[PDB]
Amino acid sequence: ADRSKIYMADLESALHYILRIEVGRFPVLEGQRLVALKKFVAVLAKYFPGRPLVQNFLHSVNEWLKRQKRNKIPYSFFKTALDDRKEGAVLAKKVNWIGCQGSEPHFRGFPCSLWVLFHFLTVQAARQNVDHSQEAAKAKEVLPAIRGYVHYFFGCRDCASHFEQMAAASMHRVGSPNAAVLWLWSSHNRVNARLAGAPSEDPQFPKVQWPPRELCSACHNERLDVPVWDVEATLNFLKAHFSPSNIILDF
Ligand SMILES: Cc1cc2nc3c(=O)[nH]c(=O)nc-3n(C[C@H](O)[C@H](O)[C@H](O)COP(=O)(O)OP(=O)(O)OC[C@H]3O[C@@H](n4cnc5c(N)ncnc54)[C@H](O)[C@@H]3O)c2cc1C
Repeated sequence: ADRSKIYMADLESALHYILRIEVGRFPVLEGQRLVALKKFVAVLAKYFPGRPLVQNFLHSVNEWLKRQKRNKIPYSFFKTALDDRKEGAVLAKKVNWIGCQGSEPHFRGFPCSLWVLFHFLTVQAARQNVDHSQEAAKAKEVLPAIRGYVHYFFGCRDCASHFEQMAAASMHRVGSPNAAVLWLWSSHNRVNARLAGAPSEDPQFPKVQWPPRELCSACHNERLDVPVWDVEATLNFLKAHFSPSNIILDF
């Protein structure tokens, strides 16, 4: 795969994995886990960079949730809605990792696709006009939606505990779409720092403070008495990297 390229197969297997495996770990979707589910889905429908069918599917599922008056939705009930709207023909029946494929089955995979997805949502919401309060409010729900999803659905708790630590510590300081793009970007790099050279690291895919120079030379400053990262150059790299034009459609 290409490190500068994003594969639609990764983003789609992410949606398929989230809907079938992650939400399905809970027999009854209720309370706050349900609220977070609804918020995240609404974010997907609006910002996921999906093709025609995908976006139609997301909107339909999103409309189904909104209509559910029950304050408790058994997964059984939710599974039907996915089936009725045929998430199968829309996404796929099996996960398909490309840029997120690990040197071994237990490496990378979903977690990798979920970060990519989270970053894309942030960028998408920062690459859409938000000068209108109505949508400037929808853009504001991205990071919290992402926080809610991680807490209530993300598989490895080991993983959710470390994100939430960063979240509680400084997410309350993000005051704009680009600010959110950067927060998620640097929070992921903090995680990269913690996991670097760890025994669980994918040998073939060592952690680095991303993006590396080989990927974006203009992103790093040169002087040592100034920030390590040229935030402006980096932000521009992000919007370009996490954009529809950089997505390699799975034809
Ligand atoms: C919220 C969350 C918390 C996690 N916490 C832990 C944990 O505590 N312990 C543990 O073992 N695992 C944790 N994981 C898993 C871990 O972060 C990796 O996903 C995994 O180890 C696979 O790493 P990877 O090298 O394939 O790339 P990943 O880190 O999964 O990166 C996906 C890809 O996104 C890009 N990328 C890299 N850094 C950035 C960045 N800063 N900003 C934007 N894009 C970037 C690259 O193109 C890269 O190939 C967590 C995942 C999430 C989503």
